[PDB]
This record gives sequence, structure tokens and C-alpha cells, in this order.
Amino acid sequence: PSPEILALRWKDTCAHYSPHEWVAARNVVTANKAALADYFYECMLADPNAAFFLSDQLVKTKLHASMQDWLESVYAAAPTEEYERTVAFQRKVGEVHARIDIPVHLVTRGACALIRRICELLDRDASLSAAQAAATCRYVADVTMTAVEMMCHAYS
Amino acid sequence: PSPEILALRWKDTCAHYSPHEWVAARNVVTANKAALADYFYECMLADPNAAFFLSDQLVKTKLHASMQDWLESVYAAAPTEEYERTVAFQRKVGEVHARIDIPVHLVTRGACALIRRICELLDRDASLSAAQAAATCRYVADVTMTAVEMMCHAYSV
Amino acid sequence: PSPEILALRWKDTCAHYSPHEWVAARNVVTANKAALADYFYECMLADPNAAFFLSDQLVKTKLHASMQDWLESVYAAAPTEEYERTVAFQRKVGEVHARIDIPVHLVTRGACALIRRICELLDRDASLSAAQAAATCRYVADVTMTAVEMMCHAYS
Amino acid sequence: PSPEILALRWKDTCAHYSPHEWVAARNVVTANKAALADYFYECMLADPNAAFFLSDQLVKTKLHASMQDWLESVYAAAPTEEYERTVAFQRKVGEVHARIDIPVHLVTRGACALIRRICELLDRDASLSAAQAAATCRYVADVTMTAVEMMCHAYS
Amino acid sequence: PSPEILALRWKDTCAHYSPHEWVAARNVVTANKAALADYFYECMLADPNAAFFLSDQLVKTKLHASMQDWLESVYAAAPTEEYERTVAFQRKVGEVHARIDIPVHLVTRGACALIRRICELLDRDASLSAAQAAATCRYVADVTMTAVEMMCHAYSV
Amino acid sequence: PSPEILALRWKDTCAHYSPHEWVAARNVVTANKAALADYFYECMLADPNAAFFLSDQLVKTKLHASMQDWLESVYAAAPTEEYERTVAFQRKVGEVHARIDIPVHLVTRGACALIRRICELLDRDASLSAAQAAATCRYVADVTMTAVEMMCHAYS
Ligand code: HEM
Ligand code: HEM
Ligand code: HEM
Ligand code: HEM
Ligand code: HEM
Ligand code: HEM
Ligand SMILES: [Ca+2]
Ligand SMILES: [Ca+2]
Ligand SMILES: [Ca+2]
Ligand SMILES: [Ca+2]
Ligand SMILES: [Ca+2]
Ligand SMILES: [Ca+2]
Repeated sequence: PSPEILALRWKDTCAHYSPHEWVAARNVVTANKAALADYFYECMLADPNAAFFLSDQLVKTKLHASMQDWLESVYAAAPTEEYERTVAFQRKVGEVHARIDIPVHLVTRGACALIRRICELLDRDASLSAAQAAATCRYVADVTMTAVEMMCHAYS
Repeated sequence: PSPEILALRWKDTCAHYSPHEWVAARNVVTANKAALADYFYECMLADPNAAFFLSDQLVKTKLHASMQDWLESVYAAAPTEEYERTVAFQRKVGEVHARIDIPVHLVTRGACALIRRICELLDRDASLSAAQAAATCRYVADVTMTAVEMMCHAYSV
Repeated sequence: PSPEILALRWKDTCAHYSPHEWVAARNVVTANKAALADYFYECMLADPNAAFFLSDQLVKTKLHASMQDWLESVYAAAPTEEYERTVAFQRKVGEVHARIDIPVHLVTRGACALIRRICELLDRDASLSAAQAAATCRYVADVTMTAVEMMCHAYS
Repeated sequence: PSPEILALRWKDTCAHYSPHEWVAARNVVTANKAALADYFYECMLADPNAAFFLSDQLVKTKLHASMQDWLESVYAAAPTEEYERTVAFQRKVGEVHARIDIPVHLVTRGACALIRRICELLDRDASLSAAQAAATCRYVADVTMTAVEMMCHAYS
Repeated sequence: PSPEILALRWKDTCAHYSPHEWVAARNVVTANKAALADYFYECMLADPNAAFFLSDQLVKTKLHASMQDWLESVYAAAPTEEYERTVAFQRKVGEVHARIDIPVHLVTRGACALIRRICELLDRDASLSAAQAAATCRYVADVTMTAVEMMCHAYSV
Repeated sequence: PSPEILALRWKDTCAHYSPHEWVAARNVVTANKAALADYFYECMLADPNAAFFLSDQLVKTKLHASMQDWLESVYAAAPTEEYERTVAFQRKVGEVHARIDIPVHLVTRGACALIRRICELLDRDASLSAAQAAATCRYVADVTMTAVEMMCHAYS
């Protein structure tokens, strides 16, 4: 629909959680964003179906930086209240993947890898309580899947 | 893309976790599946782009019961070592939604709703330790997204 | 209850009228079949009770067309002398509604909507005489109800 | 499903036509009510399937008269603005047939017989204009079907 | 005509026989009542002056079962010493037929059909002696006709 | 109906039995007809409801003879094949009772008294076998009730 309609959805999704979850998510992600980019592309490059669209060269010189930026954007949206900008960036990214025919199932898997690795990182935070750590993991899955849904509008 | 091939992916994804996460996840899912189906279709019926594809009759007499069996299938797979049947079922399910042109992002949102609600139930289990609940929640996200990935193979062509 | 038996009833019902009524009805129905299905499904979709059994997807991609073919089949039966096939189609259609428990009074109401609209269209026909348009309306209601009766065997 | 609710539907249905159609229909129906019940029960009694639910005693001493009053009630409703009472009577009538399992397709067929005969009688009316007789037939079918729909609520 | 008064007539008519005729009659009737009802309505449905009053629906859903209970009532009366209830029931039944103007001679014919068929069954009982069968047959005619007499009080006015 | 139609009914009713039953019935009745008349009117005269229409005088001078004649007629019909005459006599007798308003229930009781007494007489015949005695009692009830039914046509 409208990027104004989508911005509301994002904000509604994040509004289920307190700013404390937004911040814990955004901190663990900004501290580990390069290692999250590493983990993502080493998963992709190892799948011959996905390494069809990837190369070790294209990762180290472009996608690795693009992925870090994408992580920062996803997790700064609610803290900054920059909902309309992030949803526009998501539709731009989604449009790049549909144009070159990236299988949507591989986009789904990549989101799943990010969710898993962030949540494992949150688990070892120790500076978070158990309930705070659990609420934040649920927010991580929520907001990453929201971002991917925006991206996947380009496939319909 | 053989189901024996895809079955290796389901099994590797589950093998990242101990059977104790498989079982904990399966018990909360199997005990709340009707509640989980309710949550799934009241989300969809709330969004008019997804309401387009649904009727109250269709949900009540078919999809509500089909959602519970889908949940049963996903969470029985690793404990029953029945990866190959489960992947053939997910592939067949995804082929039903692509044939009627259900937008893939709506399937994603549905997945997201299920993962959220199951992890909320896991969070109030009390019989799970903090560490066990968090590992079971990561399994729930992994295995549900793997299942949805198998469904969305039907959207590649 | 054999299809050969019910076809007798269909044939007798239509033999009350001449071929000119069959042809005038079939003509107005074929020139207006999409609009008749439009009117049919806008009535059904606006009543919450009936809208309970319909998704807008089902209407647009399946029923809007199936209704057109149903109308075509009903008004071709007597002119093509295809009585036995038509009644067998009507019975199977009736069975689809009983199987999912479409309330029969909604099926009645829908038949009534088709009759009213077809007869309104027949009244605007300037190429037909007064007495011809009246006999044709009488036939329209007769053949439409006849088809609904066969659909309604499935509910006993 | 309240009688107040269904009366809305009856009122809306009749408001599609003017009082002149209500009165012309009511007039032809009242001058011909015994003959209409004659035609109704001779059709039903000659079909063995329907004759299964009827004794000739029941027809002569009860139903031949009850059918006359049913016709009177249906065509008085809009002219007497008695919508709520009429729909409550229709519902109770419908319940008598469901209780003894009168097949609904026979009820449909009987409605169709009444519509055809009333509209034939309307076509022979020399005191009515062409366009008036056509609008009146359209109303006859509408109000007759409306009554049968209310009878048919009992079958769901 | 009080039912206590009429009850004396039923009881005197039965007292002409021993309880062994009451019991023998009741057992053959109670064991064949569905068969007896069948015989009753295929007679009536065969005569067009009586078919006038009947529909296949009415027989199948109502009168077939009402005929068996009537048979039960008539043959339970003397053994249960419930004369007064039985006469009030017969009076109420006859009032239903006179109200719809069932010709009284048709009721008589129905009685005649029942008495014939029950006495034919009594005749092939084998566990009754010749003398016992004949006494039980005379009771069957007596008690069935007494019952029909109570019914036809409704035709006096 | 027609006395020709009724004569057939009588003959059909008697045709269920062999001439041997007709003859055994007709013999025991002709040998005891005065004692059967006695038993009948001593039952009637003892009921004040029935002795309302009777007197000891009217019995000994008329009805007693009329009753014997009636018994002979009923039991000679099938042996003589005089079906049409007996049914005409039955309607004449029935017409006398309806004209003076004899309660039909007392006519029923009187037939029952005759049936009982004849069957008791047959039981002690000894010149009849058991099966022959049983078939004849069933014929006695059959033909007496047939006669009374004819008589009771006058009440409808
Ligand atoms: C959650 C999943 C994913 C995220 C967040 C993501 C992120 C991004 C971003 C931010 C860009 C840059 C867009 C731009 O500069 O306009 C991009 C481009 C690209 N992505 Fe993705 N991506 C995902 C999944 C995938 C997958 C599964 C593949 C499989 C090969 C893939 C292959 C590529 C390629 C080849 C480009 C370069 C496009 C070009 O240079 O023309 N991505 N991605
Ligand atoms: C992860 C998300 C979903 C899951 C697990 C799921 C599960 C299922 C299952 C198990 C069936 C029955 C398959 C069969 O008939 O063999 C089904 C059918 C169906 N689903 Fe879903 N579904 C999902 C998303 C959706 C969404 C988002 C929509 C609509 C907005 C939708 C609409 C339908 C419809 C209309 C059918 C039936 C098609 C028919 O009966 O012809 N589904 N789904
Ligand atoms: C005049 C009355 C009606 C006519 C002539 C009619 C016509 C038809 C026909 C021809 C089909 C066959 C579709 C197929 O087999 O491919 C169908 C199916 C169906 N109709 Fe109707 N219809 C009537 C009334 C209604 C009403 C009142 C409802 C609901 C309010 C309804 C809902 C449906 C549904 C749910 C299906 C099943 C579609 C599916 O799942 O395949 N119909 N109708
Ligand atoms: C247009 C359709 C029909 C109409 C308007 C209609 C009218 C009526 C009405 C008003 C009554 C009420 C009698 C009362 O309550 O006193 C009634 C009862 C009844 N009707 Fe219909 N009828 C229709 C169809 C049929 C059909 C098709 C049958 C059988 C083939 C049937 C058989 C009966 C029966 C058995 C009763 C019950 C009478 C009783 O035992 O009291 N009707 N009808
Ligand atoms: C000895 C002969 C008969 C017996 C024992 C008998 C018995 C009964 C009984 C027990 C009932 C139900 C009473 C009630 O509803 O409370 C009944 C009703 C009825 N009987 Fe008979 N019956 C006899 C003769 C007949 C005959 C000869 C006819 C028609 C030719 C007839 C027609 C009916 C009808 C139409 C009803 C129902 C009236 C209604 O439902 O409104 N009966 N009978
Ligand atoms: C099976 C039962 C009955 C039979 C066979 C029978 C026989 C007859 C016969 C043959 C006649 C002469 C008719 C004639 O000459 O035209 C007659 C007349 C008469 N019967 Fe009956 N009857 C029966 C029941 C009753 C009952 C219950 C009463 C109750 C009082 C009664 C009172 C009379 C009377 C008073 C007459 C004389 C009519 C007159 O003289 O004007 N009968 N009956
Ligand atoms: Ca922790
Ligand atoms: Ca916990
Ligand atoms: Ca015109
Ligand atoms: Ca005219
Ligand atoms: Ca024996
Ligand atoms: Ca003997």
C-alpha cells in the first residue's frame, strides 16, 4: 500500500515493545554489525543456489557494507521515529532483489540467519535481565520480519 | 529440488538445538494450537489486503483446522525424524498459496505472528529455565522460518 | 431421482412457452451476463450474513465467471434441447452449496435478484412487443425457478 | 434474526415499486384467491412426490383456505404497512413445513406456480396499462419470493 | 358419561375371561404391533374413501406409532386394572376422529381388520392349546369392540 | 358408495374363507337364532341407555322376529350368493336406526354381543375340528362386522 500506511504498521509493530527493547536490540546490533554481515554472507556463499547471485569479491567490496547499513537502518527506525524513511529504503532494497530475481525464499532464510545470530548475541549480554532479554529477542524477530515483509512487497 | 535434499536443510537447522528444545517447543505448540490458529486468522482478517483472500466460512470450516495440523507437522518433524515427509508437505502447502497468488509477504507476516505468539507462551512457561526458554525460542524462530522457506519455493517460478 | 426424470419437468415447464420467449430471454441474458453477475455478487457481498460465505477473491477469480456460465447454461437448455445435461449440472451445483451449508434462503434470494434484473432488462427492450416482453418475463421466472428447484434437491 | 430486521428487507423490497403496483397486485390476487389455491393444490396433488405429504381431506378443509389467507397476507403487507407482523407470520409458516420435512424445493416450486398464475392473470387485465402490468409482474415475483425466503429461514 | 362409569363396562367385559386370556392376547399384540399397524394402514390406504383422510407422511410419522400405543393401551387395561385411564384415552381418541368427521363405519372396518389379524396370529401360536386360543380370540373381539365403542361415544352428538 | 360396490366388498370379505366356514356359521346360527335374539335383547334391555329406545313389549312382538330374520340374511348371503340383496337390506336397517337416532355405539355393542355368543356356540360344536372352528369364528366376526359397517353407512 502507501508508504504512509506502511510506516504506521512498522510503528504499530514496534509499539508492542518498550523503548528499552529497541535500545538493547540497537546496541547489540551496532556493536556486532560487521560480524553479523560476516555470518550472513558466509551462510549465503556456502549455498550454491545462493552463491549463484553472489561472489566473494562482491561481498567484501559492496554487500558487506550495504548489509551493515541495512542493519543500522532497521534498528534505528523506532528509536529515531524515522518510520517513513526506513520503509522507503526497504522498498528500494526489495526492488533491487526482485529486479535481478533473487529467490524470495533465500531472502526469508537470510532474515532468519540474522534473527538467530542477533538473538544468540542478546542471550550472552549479561547486562540484560532474563525478561528484558526475552522481550528484546521477540522484538528482534518482529522488526526484522517487518523489514523483510516490506522488502517482499516487490515480489507481488 | 528433491525433498530428500530439502530434508537435509531442515535437519541441519534443527540439529543446532538439543531435542529438549524440540520437545519444549512441540508441547507449547500442541497445547495452544487452537489458540494459535485463532491468533493467526484474527490478524489476517484485520488487514483488508489479506481479508480479500478470506471468508469467515473458509476460516471456520477449513483453515482453522488446517493451521493446527500445519503447526503439528512443523513441530513433530525433528522429534519424529520425519524430515522428508514434512518438506513434501510444506512444498505442497506453498504450492496451494502460489497457485491462488497469495502475496508472499502476507505469508511472511503470518509466520511472524506465529513466532511472536509461541515465544510469548514460551516466556510464561515457568517450568522452563531462563536459558531453556531462550534456546527454545530461537529454535521456534528457526524451524518456523525454515518451514515458511519451503512453502515459498512455490513462488520462485 | 434420475436426471432423465427431472429433464421431463424442465421440458414441460419450457414447453408452456414458444421458442420466441426462449430466444428473447437467452438474447438479453447473453448480452448482459457480466452485469447480471455484477449485480448478483454486489447484493450478496453487501449483506454481512451472505458475505460470511464469500471472499472477494473467490468472487473475482471464480464465481463471477461461474455465474455467467450458469446463466448461459440455463437459457440455452430449451433452445439447444439439452434438458438432461442441464438438470445434471443444476443438481451438482446445488450439491456444492449444501455441502458448505449455504443457507437455502440466500439461494432463493439470489434467484429472485436474477429474475428481477433480467425482467427489468427485458422491459427496456425496444425491439420486443408488449405481449412478447410479458410472456418472456413469465418464462424467465419459470425457467430460473426451475433451475433453483433442481439446485434445491440437494438440500432435502 | 429479529422480525424487526426482516421487515426492513420486506419494506425495502416493496419500496422498489410504487403503491400502484402493490394495489394492482393485491386486487388481482383477492379477486382470484380461491382459483389460485385451486391451481396450487392441483399441481401439488398430481405429483406423487408432493402428494406424499398431502391428504385430500387436509387440502379441502384446511389448506385450501390457509393458502387464500397466506396470499391475502402477503399482498396486504406493503399497502397496510404491516411489515413486522407479516414477516413473523411467514417465519411461523416456514417452521410448520420444516418441522414435518416438506422438501424445500417443493416450496420453491409452489411459489413459482403462484407467481406464474398471478402474472398470467395480470396479463389479462384490460384495466391496466402495458408498463403498469409489467412493473406489477416484477413486483409480484419480488414480494412472493421475499415471502418464500422468510419461510425458508426455517430450513437453515 | 363418567369414565368411572364406563370403566365398569370395560371391567365387566374383561371379567368374562380369565387373566390367562388377557395375558395371551397382550403378548401376541405387543409382539406384532408394528406388523398390526402395517396391516391396518395398508387396508385403509387401499380403500379410496379412507385414503381421502390419509397421507403417506401422516401415517409414517404419526399414525403408525399411534396405532401401536393404542393397541398397547387396549391390551394393558385389564392386566394393569387401569380401566379408568384406558376409557379416558379411548374417549379422547374417538373425539379426534369425530371432530374431523371420519365416518364411523371406517372405524368399524379398522376394528374388524385388527380383530381378524390378531386372531390369525393367535391361531398359529402353537404354545396355546386349542381351547385357550379360542377363548383368547373371543376376548380379543370383545375387548377391541369395547374400545371402539368408547371411541364412538364421540359420534352421538 | 354404490350397492354394487358394497356387494363386491361383502363377497371379497367372505371369499377369504372357504364355503365350509360359511356353512358352519350358517348352521349354528339357524339352530340357535331365537336364543341369539334372546341374548341380544336381554343385553340391551338391561342397559338403561339402550332400554330408552326399547321395551319388553316391542321385543316380544317385533324386534325378536326382525333380529332372527336379520341373522338368517347375514349368514345366507355368501352361501346363496345373494350379496346385492343383503347389502340393500343392511342399508334399510341402518336407515331405520339413524332415523330414530339409535346411538351408533350401541349398534357396535350389539354386533359384539352376537359375535361373542355365536363364537361361544361354535366352540361347543364338537362336530367341528379345532382349525375349522377357529376359521369359522374369524368369519363370524368378519361377516357380522361387515354387515354392521353397511348398517353404519346411514350415520355418516
Ligand atoms: C534479509 C535479507 C537481505 C538483506 C537485508 C539484503 C540487503 C541488501 C542491500 C541493503 C542491498 C543494496 C541495495 C541498494 O544499494 O540499493 C542489497 C543488494 C544485493 N543483494 Fe541483498 N539482501 C538480502 C538478501 C539477499 C539474498 C538472499 C541474496 C542472494 C544472492 C542477495 C543478493 C544481493 C545482491 C547481488 C545485491 C547487489 C545488487 C546489485 O549490485 O545490483 N541479497 N542487498
Ligand atoms: C505461514 C503462513 C501460512 C500458513 C502456515 C498457512 C497454512 C495453510 C494450510 C495448511 C492450508 C491448507 C493446504 C491444503 O489445502 O492442502 C492453507 C490453505 C489456504 N490458505 Fe493458508 N497459510 C498461511 C498463509 C496464508 C495467508 C496469509 C492467506 C491469505 C491472506 C492464506 C490463505 C489460504 C487459503 C485461501 C487457503 C485455501 C485455498 C483453497 O481452499 O482453495 N494462507 N494454508
Ligand atoms: C441463484 C443462486 C446461485 C447460483 C445460480 C450460484 C451459482 C454457483 C455455481 C455455478 C457455482 C459452481 C462453482 C464451481 O463449481 O466451479 C457456485 C459455487 C459457490 N457459490 Fe454459488 N450460486 C448461488 C447462490 C450462492 C449464494 C447465495 C452463496 C453465498 C452467499 C454462494 C456461494 C458459493 C460458494 C462458496 C461456492 C463454492 C466455490 C468454491 O469453493 O469452489 N452461492 N455457485
Ligand atoms: C409457496 C409455498 C407454500 C405456501 C405459501 C404454503 C402455505 C401454508 C400455510 C399458510 C400453512 C399453515 C396452515 C396452518 O398453520 O393452519 C401450511 C401448512 C401445511 N402445508 Fe403448506 N405451503 C406451501 C408449500 C407446501 C408444500 C409444497 C406442501 C407439500 C407438498 C405443503 C404442505 C403443508 C402441510 C402438510 C401443512 C400442515 C397442515 C397441518 O397439519 O396443520 N405446503 N402451508
Ligand atoms: C379402530 C380404528 C382406529 C383406531 C384405533 C385409530 C387410532 C388413532 C389414534 C390413537 C390416533 C391419535 C390420537 C391423538 O392424536 O390423540 C388417531 C388419529 C388419527 N386417525 Fe385414527 N384410528 C382408527 C381409525 C381411523 C380411520 C378409519 C381413519 C381414516 C380413514 C383415521 C384417521 C386418523 C387421522 C387423520 C388422525 C390424526 C388427526 C390429526 O392428526 O389431526 N383413523 N387414530
Ligand atoms: C347389530 C345390531 C342391530 C341389529 C342387527 C338390529 C336389527 C334390526 C332390524 C332388522 C330392525 C327392523 C328394520 C325394518 O323392519 O326395516 C330393527 C329395528 C329397530 N331397532 Fe335395531 N338392530 C340393532 C341394534 C339396535 C340397537 C342397539 C337398538 C337400541 C335400542 C335398536 C333398536 C331398534 C328399534 C326400536 C327398532 C324398531 C324401529 C321401528 O319400529 O320404527 N337396534 N333393528
Ligand atoms: Ca542472559
Ligand atoms: Ca521463563
Ligand atoms: Ca417495453
Ligand atoms: Ca395486458
Ligand atoms: Ca392353535
Ligand atoms: Ca371345539
